[PDB]
Amino acid sequence: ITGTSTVGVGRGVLGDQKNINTTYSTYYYLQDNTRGDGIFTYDAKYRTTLPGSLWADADNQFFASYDAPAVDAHYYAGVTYDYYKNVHNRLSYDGNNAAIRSSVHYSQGYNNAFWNGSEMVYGDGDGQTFIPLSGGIDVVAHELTHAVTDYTAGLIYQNESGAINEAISDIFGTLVEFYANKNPDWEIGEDVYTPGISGDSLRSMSDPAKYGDPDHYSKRYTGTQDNGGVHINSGIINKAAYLISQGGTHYGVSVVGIGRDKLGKIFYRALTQYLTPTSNFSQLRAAAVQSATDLYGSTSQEVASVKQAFDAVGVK
Ligand SMILES: CCCCC[C@H](S)C(=O)N[C@@H](Cc1ccccc1)C(=O)N[C@@H](C)C(=O)O
Ligand SMILES: [Ca+2]
Ligand SMILES: [Ca+2]
Ligand SMILES: [Ca+2]
Ligand SMILES: [Ca+2]
Ligand SMILES: [Zn+2]
Repeated sequence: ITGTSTVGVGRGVLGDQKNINTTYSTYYYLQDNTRGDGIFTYDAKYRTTLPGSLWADADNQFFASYDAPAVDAHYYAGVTYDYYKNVHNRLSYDGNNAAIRSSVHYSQGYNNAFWNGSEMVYGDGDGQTFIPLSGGIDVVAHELTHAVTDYTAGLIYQNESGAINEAISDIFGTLVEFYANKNPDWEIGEDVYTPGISGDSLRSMSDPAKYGDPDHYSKRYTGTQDNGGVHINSGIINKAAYLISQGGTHYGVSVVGIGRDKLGKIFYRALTQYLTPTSNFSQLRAAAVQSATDLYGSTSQEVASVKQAFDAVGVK
């Protein structure tokens, strides 16, 4: 919409107050003109037609319960955009400031969120398993990272390339969470998962097994469920990333951590320069090793840690 850029105020899913960039033209719209070609948030109104209506509000104040998921989706998309721009020098998901669109209130009691190849979509959850999914910054960052992957590696969403695709989204979803410094951790979905249970999460990068996911290649899922286990086998790569960054001993193999910033640098380089649509775990290892070499030299500790971490999870 064409209008005047302004700043509204609202309350997110978790009840936190935050300012949001809006656009004024009769109504105040959830349209952020300060980042690239814009961030647009839509109301799917409990239906499945996308994107729905660009979010319109009469007074630029978003404190209604219906508003919460929109506020967070809009706000976190902005934070995610800043992360990629500031940390990786990437302008939006396509690298050329493509408009970022998100739709909230998708369907009824929908326990998921996803990138559909064109935009991000967020369900409200059923109130038991999940609350509105945009309330989690690792969720929002996970979805937008899928867009980055679409325009770079193009990892096919099935089997090993699919598990890599998922892991990259969890890895960057986590790095964005640390970046915003929003009670950061190496857990996935803790802010919106199971409102009745404290201390849990959907997945864990530090200890995937905690939630039944493999933490070693020998325990990989080989069936056809979940597109060949894309949300299951991602645990193997998530664990490796966690080890590269934080260090630790896993299955008797010791890894010296090199930190989050270097983890992000290595993986971003692998994703954008070396990964292809059909890359498997073994190729991811080679890509990560090559990236760390380009950035830190063949005899660097960084290259050594990447090797140890993949050895620890059994990926040669
Ligand atoms: C319906 C199609 C779903 C395809 C997969 C989407 S990208 C996805 O992975 N969504 C995330 C949402 C998420 C992200 C981070 C934290 C919590 C929840 C996801 O992991 N969904 C799980 C529930 C799944 O699809 O198995
Ligand atoms: Ca209002
Ligand atoms: Ca957290
Ligand atoms: Ca988290
Ligand atoms: Ca919970
Ligand atoms: Zn995903």
